[PDB]
Amino acid sequence: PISEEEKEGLIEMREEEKLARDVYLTLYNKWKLQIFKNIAESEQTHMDAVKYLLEKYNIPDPVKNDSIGVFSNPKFEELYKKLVEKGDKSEVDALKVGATIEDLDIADLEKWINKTDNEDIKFVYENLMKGSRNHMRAFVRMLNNYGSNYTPQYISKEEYEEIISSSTE
Amino acid sequence: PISEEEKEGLIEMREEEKLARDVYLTLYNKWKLQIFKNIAESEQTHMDAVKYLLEKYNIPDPVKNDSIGVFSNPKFEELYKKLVEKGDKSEVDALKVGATIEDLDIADLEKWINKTDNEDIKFVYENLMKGSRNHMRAFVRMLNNYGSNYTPQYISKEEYEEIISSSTE
Ligand SMILES: [Mg+2]
Ligand SMILES: [Mg+2]
Repeated sequence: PISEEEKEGLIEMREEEKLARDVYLTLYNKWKLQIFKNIAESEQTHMDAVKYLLEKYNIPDPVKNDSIGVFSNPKFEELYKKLVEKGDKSEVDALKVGATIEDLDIADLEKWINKTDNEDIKFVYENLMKGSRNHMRAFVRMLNNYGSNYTPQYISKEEYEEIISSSTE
Repeated sequence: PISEEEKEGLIEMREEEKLARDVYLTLYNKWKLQIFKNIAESEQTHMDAVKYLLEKYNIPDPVKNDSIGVFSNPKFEELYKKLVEKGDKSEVDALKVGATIEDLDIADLEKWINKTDNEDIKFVYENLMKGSRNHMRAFVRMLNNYGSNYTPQYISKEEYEEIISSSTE
């Protein structure tokens, strides 16, 4: 059976995946780079994966309003506002914001994975983590096309270099 | 030819119609009352009408990002945040917010109509105004179904009572 603390992590990840979908839809609509629309769709899949686990355990869904930008945990509301404002400044800053959210996602997924032995909760967290590694590689390669790069913020420098120096999984 | 001041009014109305669409899509997604989805669609039509005039005169569109909640004029950003928070409290408060935005829209359309002799700009402002009267009647009748009513904020009491005491146009 699921612990109260394990429930808290699914409730955070539910909205954390929604932060990524909503910022990437918002930055698609500003810059019309296909990467944001494609990765947004992947984040909608990740949101649906967390929702399936919330419904499995009948945990109340923190997403009471699917609209872009709406969050129950104000951590994610603050991140949405900060990151859409930064991403609005240029294509390069929007792509950096892409990488930033995946970086956060990987760091937070490692924290929650280390708090659980439930193999079903772990399959999903590991899958989401692999997705965020792939997405990070895609945002960083597109940053390189614009003559830029990315400095990790939440994961370690060692882990970031392991991700970017390896191929899409 | 269009004046600088007439251009300013189309630029404000472009986003004012977007405020109504975006708040009503946000409140649809919270409460799932069909009125919000139906009227949102009408507001998308009103946004497109203003856009046609902006493109006729090659005026830069203040909507650089169609995403819900994004605005160039921070008047509309502040109104969006205030009104989605109020509308989140109950169905009655969401329906009051419906009426509030139409009320504002009618008051602002009267201000801009009185600033112009361009008959093309006026056909559109009058049509939009008629739409907002109709929408107001619909939100107030739905408020009545919930045992509530609406107090006008921007238009006069006399004008509000003329609108609600008459039939859909
Ligand atoms: Mg994700
Ligand atoms: Mg309208």
